Amino acid sequence: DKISHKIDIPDSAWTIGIGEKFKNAGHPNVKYPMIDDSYVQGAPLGGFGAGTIGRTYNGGFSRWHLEIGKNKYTTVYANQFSVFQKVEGNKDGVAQVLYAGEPENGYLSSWKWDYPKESGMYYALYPNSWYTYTNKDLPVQLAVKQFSPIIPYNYKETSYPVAVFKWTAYNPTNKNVDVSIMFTWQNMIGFFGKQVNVNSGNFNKIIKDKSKDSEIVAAVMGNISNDNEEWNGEYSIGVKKVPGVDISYKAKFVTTGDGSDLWHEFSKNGILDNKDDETPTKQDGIGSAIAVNFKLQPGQTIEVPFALSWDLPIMKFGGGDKWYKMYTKYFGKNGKNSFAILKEALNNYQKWEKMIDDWQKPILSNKSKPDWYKTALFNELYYLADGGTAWENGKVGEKRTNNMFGLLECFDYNYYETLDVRFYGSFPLVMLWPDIEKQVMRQFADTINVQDSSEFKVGSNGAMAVKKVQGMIPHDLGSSYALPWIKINAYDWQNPNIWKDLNSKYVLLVYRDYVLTGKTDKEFLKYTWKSVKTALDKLKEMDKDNDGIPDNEGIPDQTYDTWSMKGTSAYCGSLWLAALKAAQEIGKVLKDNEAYIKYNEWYKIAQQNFEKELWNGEYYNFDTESDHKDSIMADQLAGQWYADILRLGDILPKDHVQKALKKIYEFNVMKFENGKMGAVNGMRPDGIVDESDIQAQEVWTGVTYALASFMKYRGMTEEAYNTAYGVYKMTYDKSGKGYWFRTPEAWTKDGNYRASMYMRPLSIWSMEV
Ligand SMILES: OC[C@H]1O[C@@H](O)[C@H](O)[C@@H](O)[C@@H]1O
Ligand SMILES: [Ca+2]
Repeated sequence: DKISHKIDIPDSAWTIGIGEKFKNAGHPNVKYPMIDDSYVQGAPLGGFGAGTIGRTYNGGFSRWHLEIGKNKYTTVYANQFSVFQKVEGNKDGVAQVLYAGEPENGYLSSWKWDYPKESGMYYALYPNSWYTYTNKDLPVQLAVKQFSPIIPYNYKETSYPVAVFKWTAYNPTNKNVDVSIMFTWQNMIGFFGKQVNVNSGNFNKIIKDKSKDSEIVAAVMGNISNDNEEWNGEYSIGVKKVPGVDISYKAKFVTTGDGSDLWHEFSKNGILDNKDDETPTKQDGIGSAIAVNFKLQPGQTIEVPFALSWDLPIMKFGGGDKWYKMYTKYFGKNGKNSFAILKEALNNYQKWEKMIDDWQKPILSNKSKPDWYKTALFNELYYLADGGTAWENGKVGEKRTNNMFGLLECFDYNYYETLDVRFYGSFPLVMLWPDIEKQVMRQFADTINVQDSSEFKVGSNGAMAVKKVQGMIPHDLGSSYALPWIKINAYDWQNPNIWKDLNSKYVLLVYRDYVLTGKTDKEFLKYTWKSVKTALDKLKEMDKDNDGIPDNEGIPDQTYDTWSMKGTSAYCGSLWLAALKAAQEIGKVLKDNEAYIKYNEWYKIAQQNFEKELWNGEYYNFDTESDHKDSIMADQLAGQWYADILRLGDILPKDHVQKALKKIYEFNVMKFENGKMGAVNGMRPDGIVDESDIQAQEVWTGVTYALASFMKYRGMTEEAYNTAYGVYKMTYDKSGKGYWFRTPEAWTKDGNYRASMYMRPLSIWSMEV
């Protein structure tokens, strides 16, 4: 490996061998079907609301999130980088697809597949990833840095459906070597969203943009139809000329054929035919190829940028609504703009790299933090782009100031912005894209007094319930299978209108969003104040025994949606205390004296009773009425965790909080698989895991990172990092279960998982407050 020295990969990048097999991988531990796309994954490409494309560590473009809200894992074999090298003095050169695998059928059989093992590495530190190619039959060493411009406090480039591939080539040998790098791409119009004739009308064109000191050559892969539909638009690939390289291209090769129409050209001398051909296809799949060729002398380095864009302007949801994606604000809505996007990237990528470096640098340069923590912190952010992210710039056919936003909880439970989960998972948005965060919270504010009297069947017990109750915060803002933003509470396993955490979490999120953006946004507190008051007032009505605290009803009426709570619970009870304290403070800020006084009164009574009912000398009991009410819950003081973040002070005595956290570390962490797998949710005082429900026996990744953040603010530095390290290890390490770029909600002691690609572990960003 002589190429690593010519590029700059941070030491905290996650690493794996190209073609590496992983032997320890986990699988779903539930009885119903659940997504398991394997451990062959990578950092995604694509902006927020753009649709994303997962290119895996083996080099394939395989995890397709271009249909917004859906996860489709299938390698499109035509989409690759390939290399040709010939040493001056040899009769023949060699050509190789940079893909550690081969197609399942006979398409593209002429291409040279099966990039060999032990011949290169993949590295990731989101939004950047890299591949290095160090192969005994390739005298010139190559590396590529690939990324999309995901930039905090930037709502523009961050939305773009674009990726850059910056190649570096170095000749460590003592002979001249001719090198070519080729990007191939299938015209994927019709890959989704087209019910019949899936390739029909697809055609490819070549754009040559020549102006002083710029030449870009690109393929634009579109369809002859000018219809405005979810399925129509354009893909583009292309390259910018640099001194010392020549560009060649092929406009049309057949992807549903043996590939030799292209490969016979490339494998001969690394130079394509430059054949334009706009003839549309009927049944056959088609693709384009863009290549560069250059000669490297001994000791010479060259850098060359390629790019990929996709202009698919319309997203459609299963309930019928069609919306424009956010990037259309910057490039237009007609779906004929892939070249403009590609050009913007090829002309600005150096600036983008520097903007990404500038935001990562404060963390990366802090030598008090271990590298493993940096690996997790940055790579967990993959989910902001990969989570079915929807960001609208108008409804199609619509005759507004704001752009609605939604991140899925996950793909198996296909719900937008699940509030009980975003309480943990939304930290990166508030910290790094706060205008999006405030938009999402205003969306929730607007739902508070919505009433929907239609009924649904509750999944857990079969009872009928009202869809949406006035004054109750919704569980979610809909499903991609239905009508995001329009039809709320798609979730139906339990009835969220009787949950005891949603209304409190809502309030806490509101105050969080004010505090963590500088305590300056009074307008945001003004917009949300009525809903905050309404939310707390409605929750107060659920106090059945006048102790001043809402009663859990002996069923799962909160985020642990199979784990029953009854009476006053540490979890919902502490959230309530904190939410009352937050509402007092908002009342002070907005000079609503009667609100301040009322919530202060409720707080003092509830606080006194919470401590009496639950403090047992060592920790706070799980609740007051359940069969295992004395279980040690990992999340027992969630309200105090948020109070620390919101700077609301002590809601419970410092000494008692410290004792509780120490007990959780001693038990839920250190007595669960020797503290190497996170914090298990429920443990009995005798040190055996609580078996009352599956959720008690799970580690929740986002709960564990949040608990780590809580320990950290409370000075328990070693315990905080040791607690988080188990989640990092399970996710990323060779000794783990292979969950990189698909961090799940939960695992059990055997390492197997529930709900890969989950929002909650974005809570790791709470460790940076
Ligand atoms: O793992 C528990 C989670 O399951 C999901 O199906 C629900 O939508 C969440 O509200 C819940 O917290
Ligand atoms: Ca009560």
